[PDB]
Amino acid sequence: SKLTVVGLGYIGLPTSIMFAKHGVDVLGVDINQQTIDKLQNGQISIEEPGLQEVYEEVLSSGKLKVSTTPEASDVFIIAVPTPNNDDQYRSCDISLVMRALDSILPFLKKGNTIIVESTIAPKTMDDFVKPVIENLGFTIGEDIYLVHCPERVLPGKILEELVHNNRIIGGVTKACIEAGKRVYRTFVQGEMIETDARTAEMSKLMENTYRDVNIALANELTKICNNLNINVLDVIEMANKHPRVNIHQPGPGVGGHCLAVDPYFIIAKDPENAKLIQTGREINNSMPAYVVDTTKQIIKALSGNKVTVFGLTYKGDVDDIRESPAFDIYELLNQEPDIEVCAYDPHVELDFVEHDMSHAVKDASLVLILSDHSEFKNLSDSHFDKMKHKVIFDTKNVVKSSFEDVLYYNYGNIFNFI
Amino acid sequence: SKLTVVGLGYIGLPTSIMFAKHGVDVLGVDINQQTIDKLQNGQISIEEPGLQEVYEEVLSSGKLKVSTTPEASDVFIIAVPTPNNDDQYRSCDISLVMRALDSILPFLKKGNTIIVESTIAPKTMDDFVKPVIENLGFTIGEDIYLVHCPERVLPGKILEELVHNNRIIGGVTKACIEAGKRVYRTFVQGEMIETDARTAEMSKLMENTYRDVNIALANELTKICNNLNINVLDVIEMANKHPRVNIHQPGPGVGGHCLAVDPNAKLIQTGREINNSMPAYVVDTTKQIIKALSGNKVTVFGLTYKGDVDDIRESPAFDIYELLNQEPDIEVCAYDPHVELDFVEHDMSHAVKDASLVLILSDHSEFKNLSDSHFDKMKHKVIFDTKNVVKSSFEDVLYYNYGNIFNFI
Ligand SMILES: NC(=O)c1ccc[n+]([C@@H]2O[C@H](COP(=O)([O-])OP(=O)(O)OC[C@H]3O[C@@H](n4cnc5c(N)ncnc54)[C@H](O)[C@@H]3O)[C@@H](O)[C@H]2O)c1
Ligand SMILES: NC(=O)c1ccc[n+]([C@@H]2O[C@H](COP(=O)([O-])OP(=O)(O)OC[C@H]3O[C@@H](n4cnc5c(N)ncnc54)[C@H](O)[C@@H]3O)[C@@H](O)[C@H]2O)c1
Ligand SMILES: O=C(O)c1cccc(C(=O)O)n1
Ligand SMILES: O=C(O)c1cccc(C(=O)O)n1
Ligand SMILES: O=C(O)c1cccc(C(=O)O)n1
Ligand SMILES: O=C(O)c1cccc(C(=O)O)n1
Ligand SMILES: O=C(O)c1cccc(C(=O)O)n1
Ligand SMILES: O=C(O)c1cccc(C(=O)O)n1
Ligand SMILES: [Eu+2]
Ligand SMILES: [Eu+2]
Repeated sequence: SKLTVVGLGYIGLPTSIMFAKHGVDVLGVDINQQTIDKLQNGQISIEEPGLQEVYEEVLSSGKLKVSTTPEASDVFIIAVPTPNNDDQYRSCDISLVMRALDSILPFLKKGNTIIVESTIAPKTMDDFVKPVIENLGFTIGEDIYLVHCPERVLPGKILEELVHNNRIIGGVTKACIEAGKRVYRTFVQGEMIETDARTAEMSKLMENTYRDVNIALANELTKICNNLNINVLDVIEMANKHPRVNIHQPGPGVGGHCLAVDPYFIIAKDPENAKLIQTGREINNSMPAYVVDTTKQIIKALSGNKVTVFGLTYKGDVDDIRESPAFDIYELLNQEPDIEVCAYDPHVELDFVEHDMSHAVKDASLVLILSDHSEFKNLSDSHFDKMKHKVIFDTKNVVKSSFEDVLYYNYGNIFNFI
Repeated sequence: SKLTVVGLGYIGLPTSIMFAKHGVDVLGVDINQQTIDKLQNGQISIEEPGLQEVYEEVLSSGKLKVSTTPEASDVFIIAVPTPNNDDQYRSCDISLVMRALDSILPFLKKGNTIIVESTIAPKTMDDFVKPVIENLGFTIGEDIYLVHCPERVLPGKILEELVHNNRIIGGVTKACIEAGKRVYRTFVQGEMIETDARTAEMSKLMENTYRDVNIALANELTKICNNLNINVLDVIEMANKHPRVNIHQPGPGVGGHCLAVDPNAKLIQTGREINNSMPAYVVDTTKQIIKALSGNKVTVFGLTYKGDVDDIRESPAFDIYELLNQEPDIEVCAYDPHVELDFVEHDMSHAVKDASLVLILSDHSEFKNLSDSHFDKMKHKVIFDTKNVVKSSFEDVLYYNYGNIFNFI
């Protein structure tokens, strides 16, 4: 009957709004007072079209109340962030999840369900959540239910995505699985995949890992192809004609998300068993410097120091500068003497970011494309008129419009310039 | 028209037979006299089902002649081996390809086509083959045509695949591509992908690389999952529900093949190192199963890399068998219906008679539907399936795979 959502960001706030929309009494919990003040003043703390309207209905119905403190509840959902650890492997930091678990503990009653929606390293539910709960007068699958249901939201379609997506319900016990289904049954029309907590954890991280290792492969191949005057993009397209070959696209590096590596067991106790993952991460981490070295060479062959960075985010059409290879390049270029850097991103609202394109491209020798923003797809020679040299090095292969005055380069043909 | 095929193995001999079957005058060239004597006596030097029959027709028609020496021809196809160098990568050795090229050079005439079917590192056609030919006065795309046409056939289906498989025609010039198409149009019904030589070389290296790195990922994940008491197979099936996630299947290793790089490539190297470590990982797991049980006898099921194929070359399954054979305190016995050898035991029942563990290393069709009746002679009815091939559910036999071996310990 009552649900507490701990963490009111991109995951937690729409989720709280969703259960409250279906008649559940929801208490939204966040440690950020600025967030709580915004919410208590009737405004959503996140940027999502149409959500403000839904929030207004739900706030007025008295179904969604907010606080900096948890309170007694039937269901608790942890949707706090899992920052990236300062380590090679890029392990998920479970510290905010454990801090959030400790806020919930004094309010725990028999029959309660704890759902962890945040990204967690494999064996977190079993080896970290379970011992803490069992330390209190509790038995998992009997007194309380422990579910890991990984939450992943599609921006622009968050609420629809929350209803129609297939969902993984990872219970510690078979009883926990049933408790998880009970919770989501409220609005989830999508399929509910039943499994244990460790399988749910491992699976989501394996998705991230397949993607990282494959991007590392593409990036490593780009370096090889550039050395041999081979077009990497044409060869990936060629090789992918094999039904079981799916080579990924290269880029300026990898950001956001964390991998299938627990900080302890497979780093501190058996690291040679995560050798491929480590190598993949090393290759992806080296791409900002590879882009910078390529930039330095373009700027050497041309008159000028001005490089205009286009995009400071990892994903396109997102305002997230957090753990961004595009920002890493900008900062390296800024640090670098003999290079005058100017960032352009329509999605990024920072002070230092140039808001106008024409002003940003003004007297620049090179336009550096580091994000695949929709705006960058349809760019004509008209946009680059103010440049000292009309040259583009696109690390994302986003520009789909052909030019004449402007010299356009990919990872596929950058070797032609040098 | 006349064609010379240099190197008469699994690639060259069927290719020789194929062009001659279509009316081309073919000279098969091989440096091995034993091979030439076998061929000249009327017998194929290679093991492939109905090939002997097609060889007999073609030899009698006078369309396929063999020799240890090349002779003047319109087309030359190099199908010699590219052995593994030593080398931390076990990179492709281009030496036999270059030697084959050197043996053809004195016979070269204006208008000739040189096709390299052998595995070659990117830029071989452009930086190694082209300079040698141009040194003779020949102009590529004008008086000599240079093509890389990587050949890849499935044993048992060799002649069928030569016709029906799609083909990459990698010409040094656009004229070279046209010359390559005229050669293969003789019998190729499959699609002919037109591209330049460097794209054909790189594309072949990228296919094997995507495959190896991904198998390495699956195998590395299996080691991680086993350490955390997580089922790897269930997790791959779970994760692969994502439309852009295609995690491969783990196994006992990969059928060894040279890396077509010129002797950073750090990821590629690591991937091959992980796959090479799988035979020892399987052996270490086997040693632990045999420790917990009474007995020394382990029955290997499958000695081939590919299921339902005579794939014993650089086979990980075969490598495990020999490691188990070498290992004292372990009595190994191999069972494979597809492989005929001096050590391949009496048809199943006698191979299991007092064994404490059945180790499945190949995904043969026969291994899918398997009753308890088959293992009725074993000292301990236990199965460790490194391929996840057994689909027939059974009682009294303890079935283990990569996903649950941590349960036995
Ligand atoms: N956004 C996604 O679709 C996405 C995708 C995959 C995984 N995830 C997982 O979910 C996590 C959170 O995602 P998000 O985008 O909503 O992050 P977010 O930063 O937008 O929101 C997190 C919120 O939780 C609050 N918070 C932090 N610690 C707290 C605590 N101890 N108690 C109560 N509130 C606390 C923060 O103040 C912030 O408002 C991610 O870090 C990841 O683990 C998110
Ligand atoms: N078998 C395949 O489908 C496969 C797959 C991918 C690539 N390849 C490439 O093709 C190569 C050959 O494959 P294979 O399986 O036919 O090898 P193979 O060993 O079966 O046949 C090679 C034959 O060439 C002969 N030979 C060696 N050097 C020669 C020379 N200098 N002049 C004339 N003849 C010579 C050898 O005596 C041998 O008979 C491989 O090493 C690899 O480069 C083969
Ligand atoms: O299935 C996906 O890849 C996915 C799903 C939701 C959000 C995102 C994302 O934000 O990248 N990605
Ligand atoms: O969590 C994700 O969004 C994810 C994981 C692997 C691949 C992809 C993808 O291709 O979008 N996305
Ligand atoms: O459409 C998507 O789901 C998407 C697109 C780009 C990146 C990702 C990702 O990283 O998950 N996901
Ligand atoms: O497309 C493939 O994977 C393939 C094609 C032909 C032969 C072989 C083989 O012999 O392994 N593999
Ligand atoms: O050479 C091959 O047989 C090959 C190369 C890449 C992928 C695959 C495959 O998925 O079978 N096979
Ligand atoms: O049927 C095939 O092509 C096949 C089967 C198993 C392995 C491979 C491979 O490694 O290419 N290819
Ligand atoms: Eu995605
Ligand atoms: Eu294959």
